[PDB]
Amino acid sequence: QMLIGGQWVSAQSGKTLNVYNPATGDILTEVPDGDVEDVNAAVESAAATLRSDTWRRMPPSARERILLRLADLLEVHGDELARLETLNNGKLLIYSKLMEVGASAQWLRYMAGWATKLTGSTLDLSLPLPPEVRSRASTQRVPVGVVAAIIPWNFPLLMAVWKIAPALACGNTVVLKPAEETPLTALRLAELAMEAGLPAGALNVVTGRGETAGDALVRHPKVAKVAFTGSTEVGRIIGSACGRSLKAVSLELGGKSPVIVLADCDPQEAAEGAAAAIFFNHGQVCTAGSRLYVHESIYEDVIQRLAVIGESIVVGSGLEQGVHMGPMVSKKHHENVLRHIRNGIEDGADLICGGTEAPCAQGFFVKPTIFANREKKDIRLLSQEVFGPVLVATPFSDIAEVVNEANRSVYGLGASIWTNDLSAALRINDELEAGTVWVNTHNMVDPNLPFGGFKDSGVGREHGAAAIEHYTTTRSLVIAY
Amino acid sequence: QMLIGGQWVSAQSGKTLNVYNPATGDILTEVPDGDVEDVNAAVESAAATLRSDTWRRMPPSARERILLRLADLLEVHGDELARLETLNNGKLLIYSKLMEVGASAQWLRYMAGWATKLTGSTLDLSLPLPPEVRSRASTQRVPVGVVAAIIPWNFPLLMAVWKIAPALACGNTVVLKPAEETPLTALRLAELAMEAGLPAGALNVVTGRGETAGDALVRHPKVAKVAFTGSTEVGRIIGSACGRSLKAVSLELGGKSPVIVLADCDPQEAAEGAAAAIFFNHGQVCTAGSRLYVHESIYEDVIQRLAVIGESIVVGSGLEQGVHMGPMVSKKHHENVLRHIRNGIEDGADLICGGTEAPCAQGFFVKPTIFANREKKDIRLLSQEVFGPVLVATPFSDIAEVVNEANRSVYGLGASIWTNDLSAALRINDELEAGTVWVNTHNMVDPNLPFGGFKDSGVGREHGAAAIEHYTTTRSLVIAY
Amino acid sequence: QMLIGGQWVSAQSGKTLNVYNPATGDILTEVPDGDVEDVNAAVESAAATLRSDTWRRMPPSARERILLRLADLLEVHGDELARLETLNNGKLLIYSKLMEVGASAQWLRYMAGWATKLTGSTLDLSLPLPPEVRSRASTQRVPVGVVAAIIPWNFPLLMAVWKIAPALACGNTVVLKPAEETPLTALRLAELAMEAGLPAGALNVVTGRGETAGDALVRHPKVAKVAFTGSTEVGRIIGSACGRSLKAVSLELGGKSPVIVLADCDPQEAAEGAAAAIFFNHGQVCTAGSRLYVHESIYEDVIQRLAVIGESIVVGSGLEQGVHMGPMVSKKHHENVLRHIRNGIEDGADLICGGTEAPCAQGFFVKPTIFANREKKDIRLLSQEVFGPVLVATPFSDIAEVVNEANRSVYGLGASIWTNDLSAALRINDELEAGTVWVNTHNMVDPNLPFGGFKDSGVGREHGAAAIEHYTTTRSLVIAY
Amino acid sequence: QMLIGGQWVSAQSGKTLNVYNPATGDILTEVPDGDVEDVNAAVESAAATLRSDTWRRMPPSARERILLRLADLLEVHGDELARLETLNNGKLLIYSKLMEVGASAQWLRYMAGWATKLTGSTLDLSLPLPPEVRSRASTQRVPVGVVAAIIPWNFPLLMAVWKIAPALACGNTVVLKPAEETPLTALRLAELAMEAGLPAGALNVVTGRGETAGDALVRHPKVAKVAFTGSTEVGRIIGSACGRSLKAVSLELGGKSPVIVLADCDPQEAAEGAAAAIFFNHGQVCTAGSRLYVHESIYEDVIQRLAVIGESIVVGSGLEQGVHMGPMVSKKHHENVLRHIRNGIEDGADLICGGTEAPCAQGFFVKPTIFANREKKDIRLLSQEVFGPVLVATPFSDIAEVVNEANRSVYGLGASIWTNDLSAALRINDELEAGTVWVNTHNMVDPNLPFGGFKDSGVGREHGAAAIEHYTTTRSLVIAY
Repeated sequence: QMLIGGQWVSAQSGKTLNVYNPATGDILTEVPDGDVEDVNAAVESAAATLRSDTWRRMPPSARERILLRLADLLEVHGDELARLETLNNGKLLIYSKLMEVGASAQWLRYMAGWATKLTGSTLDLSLPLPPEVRSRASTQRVPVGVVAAIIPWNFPLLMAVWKIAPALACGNTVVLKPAEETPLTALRLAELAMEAGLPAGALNVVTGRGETAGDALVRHPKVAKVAFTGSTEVGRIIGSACGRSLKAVSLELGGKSPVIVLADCDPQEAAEGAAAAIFFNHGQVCTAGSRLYVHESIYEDVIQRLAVIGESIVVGSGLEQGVHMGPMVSKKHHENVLRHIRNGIEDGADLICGGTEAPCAQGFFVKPTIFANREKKDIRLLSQEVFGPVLVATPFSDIAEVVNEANRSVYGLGASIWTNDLSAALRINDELEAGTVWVNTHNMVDPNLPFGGFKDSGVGREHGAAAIEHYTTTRSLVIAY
Repeated sequence: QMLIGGQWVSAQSGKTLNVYNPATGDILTEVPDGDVEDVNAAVESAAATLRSDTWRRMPPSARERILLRLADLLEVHGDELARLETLNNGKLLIYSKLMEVGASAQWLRYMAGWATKLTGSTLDLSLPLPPEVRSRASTQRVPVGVVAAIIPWNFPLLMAVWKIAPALACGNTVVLKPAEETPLTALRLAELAMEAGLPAGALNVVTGRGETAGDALVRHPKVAKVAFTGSTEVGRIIGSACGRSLKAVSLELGGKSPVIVLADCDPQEAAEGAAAAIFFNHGQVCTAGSRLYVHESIYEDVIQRLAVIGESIVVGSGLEQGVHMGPMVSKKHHENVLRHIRNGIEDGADLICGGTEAPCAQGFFVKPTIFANREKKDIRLLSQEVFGPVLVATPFSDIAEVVNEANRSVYGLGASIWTNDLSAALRINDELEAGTVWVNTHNMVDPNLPFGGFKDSGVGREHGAAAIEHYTTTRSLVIAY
Repeated sequence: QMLIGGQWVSAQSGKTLNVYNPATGDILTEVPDGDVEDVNAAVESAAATLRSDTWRRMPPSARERILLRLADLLEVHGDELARLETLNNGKLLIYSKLMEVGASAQWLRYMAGWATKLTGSTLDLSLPLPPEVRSRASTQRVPVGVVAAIIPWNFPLLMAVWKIAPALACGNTVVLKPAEETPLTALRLAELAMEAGLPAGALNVVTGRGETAGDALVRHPKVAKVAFTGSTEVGRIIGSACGRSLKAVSLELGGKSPVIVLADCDPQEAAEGAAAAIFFNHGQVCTAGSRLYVHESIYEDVIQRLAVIGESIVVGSGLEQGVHMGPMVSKKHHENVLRHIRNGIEDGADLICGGTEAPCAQGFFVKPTIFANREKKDIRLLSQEVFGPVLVATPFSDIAEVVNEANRSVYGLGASIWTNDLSAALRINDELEAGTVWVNTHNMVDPNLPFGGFKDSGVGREHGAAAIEHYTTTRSLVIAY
Repeated sequence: QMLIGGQWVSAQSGKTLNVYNPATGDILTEVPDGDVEDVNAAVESAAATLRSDTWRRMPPSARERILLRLADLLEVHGDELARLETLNNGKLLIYSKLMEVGASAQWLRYMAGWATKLTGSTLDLSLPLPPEVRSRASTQRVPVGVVAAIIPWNFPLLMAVWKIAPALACGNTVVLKPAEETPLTALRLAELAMEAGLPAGALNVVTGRGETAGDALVRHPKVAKVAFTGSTEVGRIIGSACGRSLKAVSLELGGKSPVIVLADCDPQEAAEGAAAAIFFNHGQVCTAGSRLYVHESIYEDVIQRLAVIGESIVVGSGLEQGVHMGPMVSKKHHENVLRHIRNGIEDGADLICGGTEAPCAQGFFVKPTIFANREKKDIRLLSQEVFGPVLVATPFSDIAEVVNEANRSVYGLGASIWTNDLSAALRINDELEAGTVWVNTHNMVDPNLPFGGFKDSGVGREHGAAAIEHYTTTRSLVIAY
């Protein structure tokens, strides 16, 4: 049932839709197939509550304490939420416990401490009013309003914290739509939010097929900001709509993160580096390093080792022991990931590791695949975001060459340099058109580190002290006395 | 003639268009009627130069010195730029010297100051990586790219500074389009920019009819941000376009600023207050206080005085002595302002001052007009932005009612409260949905005060420390060592 | 016992000293009478631990968690800590629960959230190295070192959490000395700190007579900062010592807060206002408003009411029901407070309420006393901090003279204006030489509000974002490549 | 003469003292030998003016414009001020023009832009007053008061700007005492300050022997902050005095900056690196890298080259062509520098370059001297700040040993690492106890980079955004409405 107004409610049509277990591939359950009737209640309920005095004028340590008490309840309820994720998403249970239950609790805490530290400024001003007059001028940080939150399916619990945590800190209320392939952990989130002391209406969860629930949410006259993450294309649709609506928009869209191994870097470290950069969360990560660039000198050395690493990954259920990777989240994405593997074989790249052969009997499983692009043929899997465990590994002679190739992308979100060369590392980072460069790591995210991309990877920044500016605004006040 | 690449250049079609003096309704001159050929060159020239190592890697006190030198040349060339404005815009010469030549120079200085003070952060990190592996994280403030700047016709020199000053501080380059009713002062601006040491291509000025030059600028794949101010409608067009383009957008659109006189406020100090709130810049100001709300008790007292004040305004040429108000900027706006005066007489409001008759023989002149909305009827001089010297003055009994009326607008840009009452003043400001409240003043703008509106008045904030956050972005860097 | 290194330890001399109960003035218990042997162990133990990798390089959400769990354990152990305070300090039990157990938990939470948000900057640089020589420059927020914390006896739990909470957030370790009249609640604090996960040595508590334990702490070569609050005189001893030592110093010394009632303010509200301003905490508060200034017009009206209010205060034990005020903390302070009452009767002021007679049979009890200084004599009780429930109430004609009188003090910590006059209120605040003005309140302290005084009331600010800058410092880093 | 109140004034005793040319040992001129009569006038004059409404309530772009117009007059009067320095200080004329006239103008500009951007905060609050009562709480950045500025003799114009520029930006007034070996450029500074529009009394310059003028300045009851730089000893004296006075103190004392050459760094770059690190400003620089540490492998290679470099430095007058180094500033410092060279020969170090013989016939000239400490003896030329062109060069085997040696100093002001190893460089910087590490450079100072040292090198930070926290403070304001 969904949550709207403190109330577990079904869809007004009494229509419904199936969620699956991606390992076996069967129905796990049902959830409500909501439409524009039920986005509306939910958005009118948050606007009710944003104006309520009990939320608007809630002292600031009380809103810090709600977010504190729920991080305390994600961790107290954390075996159950972790089995839940693994069930719905396919993800390895230990990673559900650590990176979804546990990183989620960490983001709450962090953002909960902002609730109490939200400041404007106190200003000088050369006006200049008549004499015998004086003036005092300030800005006042205030909330943005009702937040439309649309979450992607790769990290359902977390990617929902990543929006609600910072919106609630600010004094915004939210209407949250989880992906249709994964709604269960946000439903639990919402009811633990209320156990922690969050007033009815402050966090509503609407469920449904993306085509319609989504659209209704975006095009609502009482929605003040839209925080989307997903397909970079649908992000354009949201953009257009939000801009003629004059509403604030947060957009985290696609990536084709490159990873760059310089001459002096150790081959065992580089190939262990690359594997972690792209087989983490089955490659289902905006920032996954799907383009590997290794220097001419150690190129083969590196890709040899790397195929040993990927050959030895065991694919299986997320609750089984001995398993390193799990499945894709849906059967449409499984089919899309396999079509890209397949265009890659036809485009003349070298399959060193992987293919399209099903690792299991049931489920949306893909084998971890590596393509070697020796001969620098721009197959265009160098352009395609896959969002699955697929790597293309190309070589390079100069550093100027690799930099150019890294920035021959339409996306620009992340990147890695692997090196103990200060000059180079820092001067590659100088020239990369990437919004979050890592050096001798990849995929590292923190509640205090802002995140966003350049180009076609979105508009805006996500965490840290960037959150606060994007979930707050100011009003000015100038008093002549 | 227009500027593109350090070069005074005509339009490629050779086509041209007339600018006028609004006082003696005559051609003043001609300027280029540019099209999508010449937005193109200009936008490819700024992108050439933004990538320029000269500009990208210009030390930060060198970019501070260009903006300082040119505030020093706005003031050294300031009789000429002030005659220019008055000629093209209609504005009173002393106000050209003070509020266009002199406030601009002040803006430059101020923003030139933040050139040198643009910072990112240095951050903790709870990651984590293996033991014996330590990390450093930071963000780095960087420029947004090529700036599309579209300027309104009410304050041609200043409104242009308001954008170029903060974009250039940041390391952005700009392509500036002035209104078609007023291009001359931005042309002079551009050539003084180069006398001050600004490299060719850093500030291009394209001219033309808004319908086409504008559109080309907005829809250019190499334009990184769009800073528009004008009709709130056209802003919606820009919004849509910018959001499907994934580009940052600055929008300062309409208003209908209310001004509120409480019971205890002196009555002549209120009427002198209101007159300044709406006859400043012949009411041609986004924030002009076009709705007057006075308490029941002193309502008549106040509007009596106020009509004495407006009756005694002398309308004339901007270079003549004895003149208090000048003209409208164009004949289309003159005609629109007169149509609103006229709907107001038919909608049953009381003309206590002003009207539809022409004060002068030549020119786009309007008499300052006051309508009394005794009876508290929702005619339509209340929901329509006039942008001319027209006031509707309504009464009110409670403070809750006036607040409600102030926020029965589709815009929330500014507002005034007039009072010695701390509680009330501060608790009105609490409840107003206005982005910049003044108390015992109106229309006060600083370089250090952020400015923006709520609702239909735009997206984003403009000055102060809000300008750096809107003309910069960050890239993250995390080094594992 | 006292805490040093995770260890409950007695003094090396075996010497000991009595703590008492201010309400029945008998021994409550004994605690260590530590000397320079046992300041030394304790300060060598914090320096051991500050250099500890575990503590220095503790991830930043782990240090946030410790402070969060221990706010969670002040509140879980909160009836016991509240009985403890009331026992040792004399304070009313409800206030112990609310303003010592409960404000302390609030301060933890708040500062615990800064643990994770401590940032430096990332900077531009006009240098200027050779060409082809690019550089990146940052500052890095780091901890100050070992903190010597000396706490006053009026709010033992809280005043301790005022210092340890912000030092531990920062990554500083601390050596805490509580007053000798009140050590028990900081001893409990220290052991709950360890139950919450604080490593041994991070918070040591040394106990003893102020003369010697104190001095040893201040003059220790390994103490990096000194945070003192108490007698403004002893503060100058600490000053001298700290400055020849080249150590950072926090000093919160004396006050003589004035409170100002303007003509228009309501008499019942003003006198209820003043009573709360000076009978809160039995007047044992740096910021207590011990000077009352009321306008000529309503002066008598106000002081009449006020004596009704103070006459009706019931003085008694802190655990008894029906009691509004409790005792002084020690018998030396009781005797000093009574000597000032007595000086005041001889100096010719009018006792309108209270006096020198003992309300109770046992204990350090004082009656709440009001002196009417009609005639405006420099009855030099207007220059003496009492720190007890004693008020002098003087009248005034012009606002310029009240402002003069407010700033005829050697202190400048706090002040109140009572009025509903915007111009006057803001403008008085303009001219007051006070570090924290309140308007229509007094004695209001937040975790987010900085606190400090001017003149003889100290050096430095205490809370908010002022804490972080006083408990951190920066190192710069400039890399040429 | 001296400046006090806009007035060029002689000392009250009529007593006077000689200033010298350091190249040709001769009187250059005379200046006032002021005493406690004339510190007093000067400090009573700044306090007159700080309270001045003209200065206190000077709009903030007017104070920005004074500092702007005087950077513009440092550069317009810049051949003369540069001949002046060279005359009085001994410094090479081109460096007078570039690093004293020109860096000084840069510092003005930079700090002048912070005049305009000085902000407090606007805060939330968990109070919690009754219900029905709302509150608004802010801090307000204000100036510290009268500034006692004592300047060192190595960079007379600049070191003076370093203080006055940031104090005046803030709204502080200053009383400036230049060294007694160099007063002329601050006298010119002061009169150009007034040509730029600085009101009389805002910058007074008192002159005299350090023993007495200094003391009077420090111990003045109306001096609010003391900004000293010089002997670390005298800094202790100031410390003690300032702390019993309860006044803010800025102290930039001594350094023994180490410089560290790792195995992989190029020998000619390292030795060119070290020479610049210690023969810049004739070694008369707090941060001069007077300890050289080179790895075992390339140690000899490096010191060979380095002696070629120092052997080829030509010592001479600052206005002569072909000269690379000039003289010491006084004959007492010349004699002290030569005594340290001489203890170094007796302590058994290897003179590879330079010595004790006089390069010239007249003047305070020293030859650039390098001592090789093979054998790693604590000769203690490493424990003594020379402030002259003297280097000790020691070798080292592991990186842990060099780090230990770098932090076997009583001062930790600056340091250099030379390498192209990212791990090591970052890490070395991790473990150094130095307040400003450089990598592949040394001696680099910006207006935007904070500067200060650890240990015995002082208290506080100097530039950037650290200035504006040290030259401002806040007052809090909480309004209950």
